Amino acid sequence: MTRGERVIAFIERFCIVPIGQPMRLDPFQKDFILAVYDNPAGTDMAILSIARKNGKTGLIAGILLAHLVGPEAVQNTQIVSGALSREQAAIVFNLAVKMVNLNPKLQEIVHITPSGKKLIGLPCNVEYKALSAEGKTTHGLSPILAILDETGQVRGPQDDFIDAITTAQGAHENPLLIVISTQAANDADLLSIWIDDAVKSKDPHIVCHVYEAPKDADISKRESWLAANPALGTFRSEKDMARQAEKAGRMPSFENTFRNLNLNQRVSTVSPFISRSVWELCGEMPINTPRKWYAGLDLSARNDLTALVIAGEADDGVWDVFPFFWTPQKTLEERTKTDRAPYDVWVREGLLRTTPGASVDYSFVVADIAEIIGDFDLTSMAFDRWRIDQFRKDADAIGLSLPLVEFGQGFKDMGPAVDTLESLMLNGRVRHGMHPVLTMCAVNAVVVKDAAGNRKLDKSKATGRIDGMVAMTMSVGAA
Ligand SMILES: [Br-]
Ligand SMILES: [Br-]
Ligand SMILES: [Br-]
Ligand SMILES: [Br-]
Ligand SMILES: [Br-]
Ligand SMILES: [Br-]
Ligand SMILES: [Br-]
Ligand SMILES: [Br-]
Ligand SMILES: [Br-]
Ligand SMILES: [Br-]
Ligand SMILES: [Br-]
Ligand SMILES: [Br-]
Ligand SMILES: [Br-]
Ligand SMILES: [Br-]
Ligand SMILES: [Br-]
Ligand SMILES: [Br-]
Ligand SMILES: [Br-]
Repeated sequence: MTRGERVIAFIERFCIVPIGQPMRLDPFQKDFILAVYDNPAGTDMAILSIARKNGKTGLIAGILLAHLVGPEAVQNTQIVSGALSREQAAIVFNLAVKMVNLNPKLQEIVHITPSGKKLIGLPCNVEYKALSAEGKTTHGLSPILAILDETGQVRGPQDDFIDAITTAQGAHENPLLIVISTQAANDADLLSIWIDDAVKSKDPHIVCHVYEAPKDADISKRESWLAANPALGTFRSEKDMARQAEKAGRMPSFENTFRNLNLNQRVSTVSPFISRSVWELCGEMPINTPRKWYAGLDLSARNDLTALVIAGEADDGVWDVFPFFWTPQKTLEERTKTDRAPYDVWVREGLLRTTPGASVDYSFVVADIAEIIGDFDLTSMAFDRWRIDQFRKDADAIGLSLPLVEFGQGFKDMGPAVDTLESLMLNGRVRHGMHPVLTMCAVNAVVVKDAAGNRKLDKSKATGRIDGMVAMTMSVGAA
């Protein structure tokens, strides 16, 4: 009998639905459990993505209890569930408590703490805590198992709460992270990045079962509903799906909610930024003649590739673009191989610049910029709105005054700048001199478009670096 088959057996033997009947897992739930636990390579992370109301809470509770007192229970450990809100943490906790108190065989080996959200599986001394990003940071945190609940609600590419849990698991040799969530609405959101990385890499240590209706599928058809709702008829009401599908049809402002929540689709779109052929048509060398010069600086990727772009409109219609790049010296040989880009050759050829260490040293970047801006009277320099004072202080510290203007890295501020840049490329109004590094960034660039029509470049969607294009977008955007 397999490890996964034991979890299933445990859930179906000891877990009772709250009403009355013993829990019977659907094939999609079983197949997910089998894939996680009977992975011969070992599973580090497991993602199951399904539409709303397909039995998430029950499955989370079942798996927790298998680890609390069932066949996965191991001595003196902690297990956690993590959600964004108190409410969500209570829902999972309350369902687990009800399961514990509906079966005397579970009831008789679990102690519940009279404050907080904490269960102890007594036989193996397993502590279970229900956590949320809302409310107090708990002191003792070191989970061998963490189930993240509805992580698709995270809007950034990062979240402090998720990272705290992730970091805490790092104390153990081979911990398990399980994510059960409806997809994020946007391709740039944390869960979308996790799913995409798993799907593109086919990493043997990652399981990723995603149930979604295809993009072009008819929202009123049952086969579209089944594709996103694998529990259609058992846990998920088909009557309710039919009502929500009709509402989506009659209310266009509800369609995106229906698509995300009930068809498990992302509502954003993704495409390449530019073809090499179109890019190459703007590759005549740039000139430096007096004008309003605008700068865009992207230092964000401190371990990979930093970029400054100075650009400005000539007396003809055309924009001349001068890019400068910084990269860490220690990790140059490693990254050349990792990224499959000739960074070594470019540094040697004076087209890429280094900073000592594994990180990009701000001190060395501002020193070069001072030499660079000797040839440019800048009107503005666009920079991350959240890190502008820290860079302004470090620039001022070396005697270098820069006309810094705040520039958002999200969809609202990038949207118009991407549209402007695209429009200039399309009518041949750029001279970039086929700079190899910028060209690499252009060709790697992917653009995510949100539901409101705002476009931005995505470093996670792209294979290889794109940081020159972010700086070029900001540079254009600053006018
Ligand atoms: Br089975
Ligand atoms: Br819902
Ligand atoms: Br749900
Ligand atoms: Br066992
Ligand atoms: Br355990
Ligand atoms: Br509840
Ligand atoms: Br909580
Ligand atoms: Br916490
Ligand atoms: Br939820
Ligand atoms: Br990959
Ligand atoms: Br339902
Ligand atoms: Br798409
Ligand atoms: Br200046
Ligand atoms: Br200045
Ligand atoms: Br923004
Ligand atoms: Br334009
Ligand atoms: Br969106």
